[PDB]
Amino acid sequence: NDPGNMSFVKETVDKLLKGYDIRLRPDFGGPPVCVGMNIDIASIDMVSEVNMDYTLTMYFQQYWRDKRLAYSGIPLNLTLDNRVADQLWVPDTYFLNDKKSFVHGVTVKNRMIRLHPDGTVLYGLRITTTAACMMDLRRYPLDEQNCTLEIESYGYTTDDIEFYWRGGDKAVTGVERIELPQFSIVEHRLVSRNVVFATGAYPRLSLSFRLKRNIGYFILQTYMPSILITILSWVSFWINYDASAARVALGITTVLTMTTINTHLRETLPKIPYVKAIDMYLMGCFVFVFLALLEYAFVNYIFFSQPARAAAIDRWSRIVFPFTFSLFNLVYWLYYV
Amino acid sequence: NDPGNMSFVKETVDKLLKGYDIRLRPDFGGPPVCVGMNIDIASIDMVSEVNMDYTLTMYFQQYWRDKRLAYSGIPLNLTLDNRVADQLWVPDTYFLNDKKSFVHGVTVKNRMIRLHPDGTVLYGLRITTTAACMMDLRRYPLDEQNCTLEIESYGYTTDDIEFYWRGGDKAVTGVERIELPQFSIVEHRLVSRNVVFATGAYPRLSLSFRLKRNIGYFILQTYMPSILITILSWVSFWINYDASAARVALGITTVLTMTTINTHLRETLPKIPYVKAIDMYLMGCFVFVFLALLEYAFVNYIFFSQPARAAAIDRWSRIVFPFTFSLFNLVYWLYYV
Amino acid sequence: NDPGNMSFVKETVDKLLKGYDIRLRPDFGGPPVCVGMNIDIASIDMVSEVNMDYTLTMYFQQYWRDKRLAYSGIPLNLTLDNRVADQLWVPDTYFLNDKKSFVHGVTVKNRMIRLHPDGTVLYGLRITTTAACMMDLRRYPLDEQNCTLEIESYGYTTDDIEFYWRGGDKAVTGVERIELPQFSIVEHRLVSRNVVFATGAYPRLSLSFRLKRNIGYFILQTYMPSILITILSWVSFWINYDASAARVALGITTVLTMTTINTHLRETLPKIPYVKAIDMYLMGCFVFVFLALLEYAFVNYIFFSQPARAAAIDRWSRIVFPFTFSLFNLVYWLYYV
Amino acid sequence: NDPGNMSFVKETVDKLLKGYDIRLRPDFGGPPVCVGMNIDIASIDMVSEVNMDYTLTMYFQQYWRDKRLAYSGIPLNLTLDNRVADQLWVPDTYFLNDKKSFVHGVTVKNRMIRLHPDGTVLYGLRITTTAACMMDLRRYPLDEQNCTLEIESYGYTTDDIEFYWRGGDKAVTGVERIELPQFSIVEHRLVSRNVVFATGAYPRLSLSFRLKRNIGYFILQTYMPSILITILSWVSFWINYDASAARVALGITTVLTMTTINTHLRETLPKIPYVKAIDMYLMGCFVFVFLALLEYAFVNYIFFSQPARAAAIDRWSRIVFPFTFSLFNLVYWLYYVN
Amino acid sequence: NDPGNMSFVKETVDKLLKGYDIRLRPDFGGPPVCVGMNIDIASIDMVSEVNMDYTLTMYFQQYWRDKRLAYSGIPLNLTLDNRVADQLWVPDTYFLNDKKSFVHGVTVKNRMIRLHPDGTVLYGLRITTTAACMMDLRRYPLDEQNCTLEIESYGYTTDDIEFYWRGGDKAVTGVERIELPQFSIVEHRLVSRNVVFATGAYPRLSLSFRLKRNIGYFILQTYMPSILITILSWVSFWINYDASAARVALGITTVLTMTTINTHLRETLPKIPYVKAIDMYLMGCFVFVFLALLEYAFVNYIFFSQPARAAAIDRWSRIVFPFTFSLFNLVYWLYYV
Ligand SMILES: *[C@@H]1O[C@H](CO)[C@@H](O[C@@H]2O[C@H](CO)[C@@H](O[C@@H]3O[C@H](CO[C@H]4O[C@H](CO)[C@@H](O)[C@H](O)[C@@H]4O)[C@@H](O)[C@H](O[C@H]4O[C@H](CO)[C@@H](O)[C@H](O)[C@@H]4O)[C@@H]3O)[C@H](O)[C@H]2NC(C)=O)[C@H](O)[C@H]1NC(C)=O
Ligand SMILES: *[C@@H]1O[C@H](CO)[C@@H](O[C@@H]2O[C@H](CO)[C@@H](O[C@@H]3O[C@H](CO[C@H]4O[C@H](CO)[C@@H](O)[C@H](O)[C@@H]4O)[C@@H](O)[C@H](O[C@H]4O[C@H](CO)[C@@H](O)[C@H](O)[C@@H]4O)[C@@H]3O)[C@H](O)[C@H]2NC(C)=O)[C@H](O)[C@H]1NC(C)=O
Ligand SMILES: *[C@@H]1O[C@H](CO)[C@@H](O[C@@H]2O[C@H](CO)[C@@H](O[C@@H]3O[C@H](CO[C@H]4O[C@H](CO)[C@@H](O)[C@H](O)[C@@H]4O)[C@@H](O)[C@H](O[C@H]4O[C@H](CO)[C@@H](O)[C@H](O)[C@@H]4O)[C@@H]3O)[C@H](O)[C@H]2NC(C)=O)[C@H](O)[C@H]1NC(C)=O
Ligand SMILES: *[C@@H]1O[C@H](CO)[C@@H](O[C@@H]2O[C@H](CO)[C@@H](O[C@@H]3O[C@H](CO[C@H]4O[C@H](CO)[C@@H](O)[C@H](O)[C@@H]4O)[C@@H](O)[C@H](O[C@H]4O[C@H](CO)[C@@H](O)[C@H](O)[C@@H]4O)[C@@H]3O)[C@H](O)[C@H]2NC(C)=O)[C@H](O)[C@H]1NC(C)=O
Ligand SMILES: *[C@@H]1O[C@H](CO)[C@@H](O[C@@H]2O[C@H](CO)[C@@H](O[C@@H]3O[C@H](CO[C@H]4O[C@H](CO)[C@@H](O)[C@H](O)[C@@H]4O)[C@@H](O)[C@H](O[C@H]4O[C@H](CO)[C@@H](O)[C@H](O)[C@@H]4O)[C@@H]3O)[C@H](O)[C@H]2NC(C)=O)[C@H](O)[C@H]1NC(C)=O
Ligand SMILES: *[C@@H]1O[C@H](CO)[C@@H](O)[C@H](O)[C@H]1NC(C)=O
Ligand SMILES: *[C@@H]1O[C@H](CO)[C@@H](O)[C@H](O)[C@H]1NC(C)=O
Ligand SMILES: *[C@@H]1O[C@H](CO)[C@@H](O)[C@H](O)[C@H]1NC(C)=O
Ligand SMILES: NCCc1c[nH]cn1
Repeated sequence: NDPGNMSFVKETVDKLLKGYDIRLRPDFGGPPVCVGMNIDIASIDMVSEVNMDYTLTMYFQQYWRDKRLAYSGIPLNLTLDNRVADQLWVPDTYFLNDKKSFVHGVTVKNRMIRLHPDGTVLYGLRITTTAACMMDLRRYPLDEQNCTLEIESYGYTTDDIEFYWRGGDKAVTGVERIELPQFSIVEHRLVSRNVVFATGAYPRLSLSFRLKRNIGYFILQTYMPSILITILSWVSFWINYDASAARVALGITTVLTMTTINTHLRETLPKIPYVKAIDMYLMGCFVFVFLALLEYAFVNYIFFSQPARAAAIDRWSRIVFPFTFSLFNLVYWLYYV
Repeated sequence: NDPGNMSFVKETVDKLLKGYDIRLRPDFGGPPVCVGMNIDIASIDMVSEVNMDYTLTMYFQQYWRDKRLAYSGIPLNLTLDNRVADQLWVPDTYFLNDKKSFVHGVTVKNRMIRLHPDGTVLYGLRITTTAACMMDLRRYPLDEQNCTLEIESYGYTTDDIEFYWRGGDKAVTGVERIELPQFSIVEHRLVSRNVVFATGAYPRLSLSFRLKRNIGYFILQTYMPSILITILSWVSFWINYDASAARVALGITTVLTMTTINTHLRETLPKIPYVKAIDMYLMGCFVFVFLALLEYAFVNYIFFSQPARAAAIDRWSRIVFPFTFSLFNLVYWLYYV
Repeated sequence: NDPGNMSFVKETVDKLLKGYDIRLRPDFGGPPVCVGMNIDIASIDMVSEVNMDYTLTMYFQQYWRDKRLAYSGIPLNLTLDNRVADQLWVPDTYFLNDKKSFVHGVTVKNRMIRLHPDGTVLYGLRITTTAACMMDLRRYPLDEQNCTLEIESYGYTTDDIEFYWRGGDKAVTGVERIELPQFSIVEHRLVSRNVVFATGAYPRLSLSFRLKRNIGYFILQTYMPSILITILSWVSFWINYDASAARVALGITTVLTMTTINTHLRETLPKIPYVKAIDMYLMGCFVFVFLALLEYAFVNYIFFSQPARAAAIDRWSRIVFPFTFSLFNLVYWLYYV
Repeated sequence: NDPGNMSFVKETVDKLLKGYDIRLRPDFGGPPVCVGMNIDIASIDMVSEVNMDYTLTMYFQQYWRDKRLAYSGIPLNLTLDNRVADQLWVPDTYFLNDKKSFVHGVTVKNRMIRLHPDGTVLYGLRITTTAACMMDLRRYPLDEQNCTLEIESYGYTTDDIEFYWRGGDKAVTGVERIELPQFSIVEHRLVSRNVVFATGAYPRLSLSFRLKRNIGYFILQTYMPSILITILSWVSFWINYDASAARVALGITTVLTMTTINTHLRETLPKIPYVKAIDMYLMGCFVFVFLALLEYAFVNYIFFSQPARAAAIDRWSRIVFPFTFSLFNLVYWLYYVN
Repeated sequence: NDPGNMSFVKETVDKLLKGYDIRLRPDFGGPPVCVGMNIDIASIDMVSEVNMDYTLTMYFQQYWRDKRLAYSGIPLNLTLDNRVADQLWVPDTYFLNDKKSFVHGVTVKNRMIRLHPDGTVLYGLRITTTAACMMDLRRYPLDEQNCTLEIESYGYTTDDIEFYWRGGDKAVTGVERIELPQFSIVEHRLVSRNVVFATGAYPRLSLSFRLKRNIGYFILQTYMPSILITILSWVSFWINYDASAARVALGITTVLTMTTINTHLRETLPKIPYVKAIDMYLMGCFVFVFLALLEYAFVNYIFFSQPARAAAIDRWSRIVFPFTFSLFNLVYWLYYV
């Protein structure tokens, strides 16, 4: 009668667990059990471009109804100890694209079981998962990624279980509080659907983030040095061929600086082995400075033979190099932006 | 009845544990159980800006009152084996902002259970937690950080549990004994409050450390070599332009060495979106040495056509550049201090 | 009586598990039990030549028949909770060449047990296995690797268990969706056989992939700088010996640059006991630039004595060096392709 | 009565464990139980100054007495399976300053339980632990570190348990067999004491090692190249100002080599706020070579008008610079070595 | 009562485990129980000089006799489930020199229990271990290490347990199939003896391998570039002395390149007190490329005094330096053989 009688509550719980078979899902052999899901994103730790995965920490909550656990005489929600979850049936929900996930267990396992008078069960966990995400890095470092978290029942088909987001589009909270330095979250989407494998149908939930990479750091750290080196190489064009030490020194310095910058950036860039926009841009700048040095060498060679042709070639190079470089850069930016 | 009669003590313990339902909190269905907490910090192992987290080892102790475990006739504090914690109810206290924490287990699980005659239980653990601490590296390496550890009940709301520091501001000890190689703990604070989530009000305790970095390592590591390289670049001014090869070689060598040093230091430093103060200083030094190189090239360009103007430019620069660098350093050390 | 009667299903399951011995294989002492295996490869996480291993995430399903588990009266397939797998006999199937393999356990253990009216048992796991694939890196980065996953029975010989691929060549799915940055899957094969060891004959199932390495990344990042530096070294032949000092620098620069590139590529692959194709190409480029510098030094040695021979040597080199390098590139790209 | 009656031995053991309570220490409520501890060190895997900790593998053995486990009629010592250790009370011994530790469990858990007729229990555990050792590197690489392993009971106070080294100073063996490539173990000390916390008094056993670093590697790695380069830098003084190219080359090469040595030193190093001995030495060498180059530049600036001034400066420097550098080296070695 | 009757075999197995005490070794209080051992080495994953340890995967089989498990009427070798190993007595065999080892547990724990009519028990495991191996790196990389694996009884003395190699020198197989990229296994040895500790005599088995390293990788990696840089230093001798800029640039570049190579090589191995062969050779190469610069400076010092003597000593240097360097290489490669 009185809710304060802990012996009465113990009797009720023992009656609920009396003859309770954890091997059988609720409504076994009947209608599928509907499971609602909530995700409270604590934070996103890292977004690894090298491994193409991201670490996500979240409060994952599942909401279902098992009439076997329905009780009476206690007008309260029984917030039981987490250990009782080992004595109850819980959905075999897993993440399709995770690689290494775990449940935090300090001080105790971060697990919560709440029972309601109508038999409703709420089961909460705190989970850190490293979810894989295939990244299209052709547009790097101006790409926009779409990283997904897929949630699926491992063993129960759609005839036995039906996932759905609990709360419409509000099923996932805390996205706006995510503090990602390198990336910025633009839009998150919730999808509920079914899939069909050789063993039958399966429910599926999907949480998708669209990450827009910040561009200021890359512009201020990778493109401007190469542009400055190209302009410095062009500086040697406007020095007379009477003395060769100045122009040779300028060309050598430009080549060495460009090579060292390329190597240094490659040592602080993702090691994914395929072509990127930044690599093409740097290689184009390298080709431009190499062509400038070639033209200076040819002019120096022919100066002792044909001064008039040397002057004409120098003037035409002064005409061609800047406009050609600007055309190349503008078409590159239009192609990528 | 005597303590020497270990059979009597065993019978008392067995009677305490008989009919003890671990799935219900003390005073279940009634007022919340007040839980006091003590933290005895052993050491802060590391504070990493790459992962933006700090590793902390501590003794975490929880004091609470459980009338079910009250015993009479034995006026002694019963220090039981840690395994008895598997037969007792314990709070589901967890850390809000950790990433990978564990309880040490050599030679046994570092766990302590102490019962008291009035029915009060003390439960102690030794926990090494890697708590995530978002850092504002804007003023690096002259930054001041504030790293917090949050303690919260996972399942039970404020109606079922309440937290408080046991000892006021003296609850957390061992802070002054912490030996951080690269930081100094200016202050620590203790906060007790209640937060609100969709499932209700939850108790919350906060332990905050304000850290200040030590500048000596970076002063003797990055700043002084850069200043020395800048002075070496200046040295070329005091060489006559008749032997231009020596000055050109010195300028090229200084530029290449400064670039290599800056690239290596950048490789050592982590990756953040904005620009660190150390990066700004290195950029300024490289700008100064590059401008010195370009100024010498400009002078040597018209060295013979207008020798008087070249000599005047060199004599002006020999005073202008040190004054400009001193002004830049004054602005730098005034803005960040 | 009713198919949806949970009590009836519980009684049937209890009778199935009552008197069931988990220490004895089905039809113990009789004909061997046949196990049919399906593999659904979700993704290949990474392939590493440093450790010579590949990470594989898959759904591994085993099919067998245990007449002790046959039940009647329920015309449905029982999808039991994964925790029932501990109460049944499961094959001792392991992977012969795995290093660190584990079964995912979030939120629950990624395990599925399905019983059928005729005693048929389907047992599915989600396994992330780091399989050791010995690699031949002689042709690297133009290599074509053959990586296999071996499946064997540990304790039971061919007299107690037999393996076959359920579904023939369609047993292993998901290969078409595998996305590898550095590799492209060419073909996958399934092999079933028996292997003889000192303890008897054991079943063996081999799943082999042939992987082909993409070459665009290495062409853009490694070969192009080498070719450009070699051409820059050639440039010196078009400069008269009157700038003998400056020419030195140019030649020096190339070698210096080459050395830097070599360092950039030094920490890329482990210590193979032979010569990789990329290392051979870099050695060839270094030899070419070194020989160009030696030729210039020889020219400078006799420049004062026999200038006509010096000019003749320069003219000969202008044709020999590009021709020899083109011949070397032709033979290299014919040998490795 | 027959020892070979394995059924009789099983019955005796079951009777010993019948009604046995693992939640109560031996002689609960009476005198504190005395635990004698032995340690057999197998190897110190590594000592890292980056994390300031050392990895240690040992054979931590404990010795106590529990009259509840006293058996009669069998004049033998019962070496039981390790699993029976889960059925007996064991001290809550832990290491005060360990970060990661574990008990090896291949092929079985490396755990040993031996029972004696009087009720005495011997409990062996093969343990690998990474113990944190705070290091003062202000004298690196001449430093002599002191790394301690602490052992303490967790829950029981001194009123419930007491710790003592079994065998006196010979409790810990195998220290001489440790061969650290970098350090050398000068001495090991054993301390038994009691500490006080807000929860009462606790026993404490300290095993301390004094590690003396070997300077042989560093001298032939860092000090010698810097000394050689600084001595080489004096050659620029002997060569007259007329051959300016060679002097410029010597100055540039000395500066570049010193800078590269400094960068390599900073490559293999942890982060500390103070100044280490080798760091100060490299800073001094760099200052000396930089001053030599600056002096040469000044001479080249003024030699165009006063060749006698340049000659006098060179002659004075050829004595001042070596004398100053030797004085700096001598004072450095006096300040650090002794 | 045929062997195919699973009920009879279950009864026999239950009878064997009826009253079996896992806390007592076979023949307790009597003669020691012999335990033969077999090792089937699958692979040696790595041999790292950084940590002075090597990884090893092997099938470890222990073969002994337990008369309490003797059964009759079933003329078959009972291959039981792996979990039955938790209900038997197994030796406490451990590895003396291992650092961290484990038994693979996918899909089940790799563990085989086989019983024979005469009570003989065969117990097999698949173990991956990290065995410590102190390496004498004085002659790196021309060294020849001897790495051992020690097998011992943790608790039982020679009075209770006597180890031996089952099958003599054939007790270890799979040695000839070991694939080490950097090492070649010259020989392996098996030793059986007894070792006296404070608690008495313990049986001991030793499995030793002698590994010889391969030199081609280091010949192509470091020695060849060092020799090339030494010849590059030699280049400056075959040049007219008046070309100060060329020789200065050559000397500076050679010194910088040699120092860069040495620095990029120093990080391979930890701070071993002794000096490796590589270190001695690199120091010698640096000495030669430094004496080249010193000789050039010495010539430039007496350039004004006796230019004829300058040319003569330049020719003598041309004669000497290659000969002295050849002598150095000859003695170096003769000592390390
Ligand atoms: C990152 O990339 C993933 C794909 O890899 C994107 O995921 C897709 O998201 C879109 C929505 O943005 C999904 O489209 C929607 O799918 C719903 C489910 O479809 C299933 O169920 C229906 C029946 O209910 C079947 O007919 C169908 O075949 C599927 O089995 C639909 O209900 C939605 O319909 C809505 O739009 C259509 C028009 O497109 C209207 O006609 C409808 O009336 C309705 O308004 C819709 O089609 C898509 O399914 C997702 N695919 C996958 C594989 O997940 C992420 O969106 C992307 N990230 C971001 C931020 O966009
Ligand atoms: C690192 O950064 C964190 C924040 O990110 C700082 O933490 C904050 O610390 C301050 C105190 O320094 C906290 O402010 C205090 O909050 C208490 C709790 O407030 C709740 O409860 C009260 C009722 O008890 C409600 O009224 C209130 O709405 C909340 O629900 C207050 O009790 C404290 O009151 C004190 O100040 C007020 C005036 O402001 C006085 O009137 C009071 O008498 C009393 O003195 C106080 O307001 C703050 O909540 C913390 N924030 C977080 C997020 O934890 C760390 O301090 C910082 N590190 C360092 C070293 O400073
Ligand atoms: C990577 O490299 C591995 C080797 O290291 C390759 O694996 C081998 O692949 C070949 C096929 O290319 C396999 O050869 C096949 O073996 C089958 C099994 O033979 C066993 O059983 C039969 C009885 O059934 C015995 O007689 C025999 O001795 C063996 O004990 C055969 O059935 C195959 O023959 C079939 O096809 C041929 C035509 O190709 C027909 O003529 C036959 O009638 C029959 O239908 C065949 O001989 C070999 O066993 C594999 N070895 C291992 C260790 O796996 C991988 O293929 C390679 N990777 C890739 C992608 O190719
Ligand atoms: C690394 O650094 C640590 C310290 O940080 C060193 O450890 C110290 O070692 C010394 C011994 O070399 C210890 O000194 C001895 O302590 C004993 C225990 O003290 C307790 O008991 C006494 C009463 O007996 C109490 O008064 C005290 O408060 C403690 O409760 C003492 O019994 C010893 O006494 C001896 O010396 C005194 C004079 O000092 C004589 O009067 C006595 O008769 C007797 O001869 C002694 O004092 C010291 O306690 C240790 N400190 C710590 C913190 O453990 C390591 O030795 C060092 N590493 C190396 C390799 O040296
Ligand atoms: C890597 O390095 C290890 C050592 O660290 C080498 O291992 C040694 O191997 C040799 C054999 O090659 C071992 O020598 C043998 O020791 C056995 C055990 O000796 C104990 O028992 C005997 C009595 O039986 C006592 O007298 C002795 O004191 C020990 O208590 C002996 O039984 C062997 O005797 C055999 O050879 C002798 C001749 O040498 C004959 O007279 C005998 O009849 C018999 O045939 C033998 O002496 C040595 O013990 C091993 N070392 C250790 C520490 O145990 C590895 O060999 C090496 N790797 C390689 C590839 O060589
Ligand atoms: C509380 O429950 C106990 C056990 O069922 C019962 O004996 C007792 O009477 C109950 N209290 C009241 C007030 O009924
Ligand atoms: C062993 O002890 C049991 C129990 O006392 C007894 O029944 C049996 O006869 C004894 N056997 C021998 C051989 O001593
Ligand atoms: C098989 O074993 C059962 C159980 O012991 C027994 O009843 C039956 O008779 C046996 N079968 C035969 C053919 O003996
Ligand atoms: N931290 C209490 C559990 C929770 C928070 N948000 C949602 N559920």
